[PDB]
Order: sequence, then structure tokens, then C-alpha cells
Amino acid sequence: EMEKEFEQIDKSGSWAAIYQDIRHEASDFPCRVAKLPKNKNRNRYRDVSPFDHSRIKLHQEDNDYINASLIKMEEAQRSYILTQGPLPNTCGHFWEMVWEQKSRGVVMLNRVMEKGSLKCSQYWPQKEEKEMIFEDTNLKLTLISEDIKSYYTVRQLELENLTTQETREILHFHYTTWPDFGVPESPASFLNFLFKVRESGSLSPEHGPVVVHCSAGIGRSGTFCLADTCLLLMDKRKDPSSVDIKKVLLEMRKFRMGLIQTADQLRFSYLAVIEGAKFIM
Ligand SMILES: [Mg+2]
Repeated sequence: EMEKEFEQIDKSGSWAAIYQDIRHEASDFPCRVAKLPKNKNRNRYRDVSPFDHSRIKLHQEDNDYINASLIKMEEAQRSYILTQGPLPNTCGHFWEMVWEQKSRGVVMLNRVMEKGSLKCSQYWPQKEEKEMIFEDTNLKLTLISEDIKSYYTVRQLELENLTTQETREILHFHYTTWPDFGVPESPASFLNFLFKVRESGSLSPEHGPVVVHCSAGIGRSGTFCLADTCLLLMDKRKDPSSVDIKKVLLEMRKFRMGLIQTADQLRFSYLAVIEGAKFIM
């Protein structure tokens, strides 16, 4: 039903109409904590906030706030943390969350600079011998290795809790070719990227939830988890054509607002799922 509904929406040119109905139907829950004045500099955008009921709380709790949401997909048996690109003042918070939530992978879907503006702070070290220390959260981060491919980069990082001297290996998956405007021409490299993340074990239930971000953490980030969850459901169910991507998206939007930012991102999500299903038989 998905591939035929796709072609009929293309034929009738009603992607904006379909997308607006999702916007209208989407849940609205309070974001009281995000809106407190003391957290203004912990939010990149005024209009992108985590719901109180699903927000990630920092454990070092004098201020527990971070702009990050837990998206828990019950039937698919997969969880994701969606967050904004770290700000100059929230890089220590970002790695604290990674530590406290026991995540193994970080998925980054933007470049640090896009359209000539800073979209995210440089929150990981660029050279092995120049490690980063986050003094506010008492964490040390070391670049262990880096593998640059044409459409993405994988980095091995070592995160040390300086308080307890425990260390963990974090895998950083950086998709580096999403265009400044619009969506990719073809989903092929995005899907290959998704399967690289999968193959690493970072999405497996023995670990904490993968941390996924772009600049706002709703657009490309929404595309990534939406495609992943829909493909899992097609694999699991007796009837793969029963998977309704609009229903899955609305379910995810119960946990973080704004996921999928444009009708073009919606269309691209359909395209990724349809093409990805062909790969997984
Ligand atoms: Mg060197």
C-alpha cells in the first residue's frame, strides 16, 4: 500500500496537503521545564522544545535540563534519544547524557557549518593528541580513530568519567553529505548509512538508546528514526504492507514535536522506506 500510495500522492501532487494533515493531527503536550527562563541558553531554537513527559533528565541535578527527548517505540522494540546539536554551553551536558543514558552510538546528520552559519558546536576532538575535557560535567573525550568515507565518517571515541575513572567506547556516525537545501536526490547513501549504524550494534537493546541529532533534532533526525522503525516493523509483521508510515510518524510525534519538518522530508522518508524494504527482501 505504501508504494502505490506514494505514486498516487506524486501523481496528484498533494504532498503538502498530506503533510499539513499530520501537522494538524500531531500531539501537543506541555514543555514547562524547557520554557523556564534559566534554560533559555540551553535551547538552540525558540520553537523546538522537548515535552516534559518524555524529556531526558541530567542526573547531576542542580539543573537537570537538556533539550533532548526519549522516543520509545513499543512494537518495534527500539528506543532513540533525539536532541539538538550541542551549543557552546551544552557540550558538557551532551556527553553527560551520553554517559548517564549508557549510549554506545551518536548519530550526527549535519555539518558543523551549513549555509555559512554555525549549526552545531564542535563537540568532539579532531586530533588524537588534543583531547577534550568538559570541566562542568567532569568528562574527558579522546579521538581514538577516524574513518572518512565519501558520504559519512565513523569515529571511535573514548569517553572517561573523570570522577570514577571508568571509560567507554562511543561510536560516532557522521552523515556528511545531506544538502544545505532540500533533501537527497536518492535515498541510497542515507540507507547505507542507516545500515552501517545498525551493523555496529549501537541500536541493540543491550545498550542505552542511540543519540541522534542534526541542528534542531527533528528534521533529518526524524527522518532517520522514522525510516529505521518502519523498516523494523516491515521485517517483524506477518503483513509488511500493514505498516502505515503516517501512523508511525504520529506515534513518534507523541514524544518529540516537529519530527519531519517539510513535505519534501515526508516524501523522502517514504522513498527511503520503500527502497529499504526492497533491500531487506
Ligand atoms: Mg595526528
